[PDB]
Amino acid sequence: TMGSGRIFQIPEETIKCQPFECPDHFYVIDAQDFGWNHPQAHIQLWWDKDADVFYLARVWKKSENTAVQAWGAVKSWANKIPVAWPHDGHQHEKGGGEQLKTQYADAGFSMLPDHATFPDGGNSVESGISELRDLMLEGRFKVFNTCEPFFEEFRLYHRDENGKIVKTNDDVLDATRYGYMMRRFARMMRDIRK
Ligand SMILES: [Mg+2]
Ligand SMILES: [Mg+2]
Repeated sequence: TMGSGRIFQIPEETIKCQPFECPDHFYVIDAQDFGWNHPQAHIQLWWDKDADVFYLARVWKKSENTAVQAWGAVKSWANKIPVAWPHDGHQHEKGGGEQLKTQYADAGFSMLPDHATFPDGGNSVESGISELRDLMLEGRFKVFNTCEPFFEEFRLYHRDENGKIVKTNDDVLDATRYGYMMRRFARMMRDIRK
């Protein structure tokens, strides 16, 4: 049921924090996981580069919404923030990552030019999960207590009987991971418009 075990064996309360207003010197980045039948997710991550601490500050998750509807639901916080997004092509062909990113850009999101990668061009999920777990354990990854869809997924994220990530209920998790991977594109809060 939880396979060979949960991926993040960390008490939720250790990574949960009270919401606060973003300081001018924090960096801000958004991320998107695409989805129609599956939920899509749009998240916002704050990065204190001085303390090197990450805050998952905003989360929106919803099935069967268009890009126009997503923008209407999150534009209050998503406006002008660069957006990381997945998909180097293949999902039984047709318009995957790049065509969907266009629909989202047209809807008003500041979509980043390229799909989410680490600095070296890689996109390993395993690598992202390891780095995120380290941050959690070191007290350097926090989630606002108002971002409940993160915790819902966090609780269920597990590996199958052979040790592979079971890729379900992981839209907010994926988005969070994309924002983290692309953190070099995060913009300083005071330079946004402030
Ligand atoms: Mg789909
Ligand atoms: Mg998904």
